[PDB]
Amino acid sequence: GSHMRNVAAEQQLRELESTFDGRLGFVALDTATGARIAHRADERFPFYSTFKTMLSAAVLARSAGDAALLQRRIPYAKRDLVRYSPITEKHVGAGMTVAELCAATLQYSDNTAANLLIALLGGPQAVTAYARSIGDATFRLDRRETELNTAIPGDERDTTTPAAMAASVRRLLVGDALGTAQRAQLNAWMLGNKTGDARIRAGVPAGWRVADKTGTGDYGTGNDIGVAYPPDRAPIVFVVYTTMRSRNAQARDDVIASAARIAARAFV
Repeated sequence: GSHMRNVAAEQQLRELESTFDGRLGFVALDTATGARIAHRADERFPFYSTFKTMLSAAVLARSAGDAALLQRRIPYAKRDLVRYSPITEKHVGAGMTVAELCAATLQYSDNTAANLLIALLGGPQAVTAYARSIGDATFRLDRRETELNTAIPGDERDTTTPAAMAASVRRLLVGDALGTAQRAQLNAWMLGNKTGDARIRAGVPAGWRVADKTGTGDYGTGNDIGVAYPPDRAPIVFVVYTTMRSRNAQARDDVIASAARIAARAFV
């Protein structure tokens, strides 16, 4: 890569942002060099379900000191279910194990699973505290699902910046934030995500493996974060936040995929 190619990529991101009503917040980091491609990197965006990566990391960190935590079963009832709970709705009554809840919240974006894990940790502020412990001074989790999706202009609740989330994703999936085994489990869960096939994954070359977590608020909104593992080069961190409200899902997904494609072009 080169600085000149990264500058061209940033111009291409400004051009991409001009094709929709709204803002694009983008960081890609080439871990081979630390080179960064950035656009609105220090502006806050609603994170939506992308916080579930930080939540699951906090659970995994606790599990390193409690060998049974991931196998603990959490009961819950129909009245606990919030909207968008495709896995937890199947197991009302005796409930699911902590590991199963992490897998469901990461791979299917299950909202009740996230709420149960937030409660396990002691409330949303425990996720913020975990973010601080890994060096993220920006992330803040203030509410539960689904109230954290309100995305009110100027409201900093339940937001982060592209730069802070990219740094945290790097530390969690590629770096030293977690212990070996927990870093690996977080990668394994996010590699198996089922909700992101049209987002970052759609913008990277065939043969790259992607560990991602999507976020979607109201209809037509969304984002995606993760790490791509090229087959023979170093991992690349991708963070794509937006404030768009698109006409349909594919229009929004095309923007996210295009943003990833711009950075992949610069780093190959």
